[PDB]
Amino acid sequence: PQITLWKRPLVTIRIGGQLKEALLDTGADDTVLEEMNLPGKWKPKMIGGIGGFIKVRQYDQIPIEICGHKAIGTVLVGPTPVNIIGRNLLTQIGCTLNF
Amino acid sequence: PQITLWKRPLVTIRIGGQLKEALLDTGADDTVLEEMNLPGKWKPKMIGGIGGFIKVRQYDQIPIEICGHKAIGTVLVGPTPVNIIGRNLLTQIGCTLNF
Ligand SMILES: COc1cccc(S(=O)(=O)N(Cc2cccs2)C[C@@H](O)[C@H](Cc2ccccc2)NC(=O)c2ccc(O)c(O)c2)c1
Repeated sequence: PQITLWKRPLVTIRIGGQLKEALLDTGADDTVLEEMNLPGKWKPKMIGGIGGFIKVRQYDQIPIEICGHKAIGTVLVGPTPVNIIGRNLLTQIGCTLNF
Repeated sequence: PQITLWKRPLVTIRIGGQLKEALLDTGADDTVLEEMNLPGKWKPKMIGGIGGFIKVRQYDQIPIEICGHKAIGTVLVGPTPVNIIGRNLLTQIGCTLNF
């Protein structure tokens, strides 16, 4: 599909038994999701943006479905105000910028 | 052009006769540039990101040529980690997300 940018490019994502709305975010290197208690190993990390840094937990090889497209990769979990689908997963679902 | 996302979507922009690199950011409502001088009246504004809120200067009706495509609109100047072209200008140049 083609998504115009008049409004925020929010799409439905699925991670486990949780459906969430997330931003398709070409400015984000990484995928950052709102606080959630995922199983398995993780590592602490800091990530920086407008306003400064937040602390997140890095989980690896997490399957995530984005508009019915399968992805699997690193997901950062922490107190983000918005769920963010970054370039690590945008590539896996075939997402490009066009103009 | 068609731009893939294995690398950061950084492009050359032209603003006030100066060349800068800016990130095409679908996760940005607005266009935010690092500290620089722009002509004309500006208004104080506050914007929120992942790490909280920052103060910016809002300049209206600023021409920017983005990868050869002309935009004229609002530019915020302030402590963004990287120059970002946001949706206000991405829409002007006909930029969409596709997968
Ligand atoms: C390794 O670090 C990161 C990994 C993943 C995401 C981010 S990010 O969210 O801070 N951000 C990176 C930025 C690049 C330039 C400025 S911030 C991605 C942006 O697209 C970010 C998404 C976002 C986050 C929180 C709330 C809204 C949007 N955009 C902005 O912070 C932003 C852009 C324009 C605005 O006018 C504004 O108020 C906020 C950082």
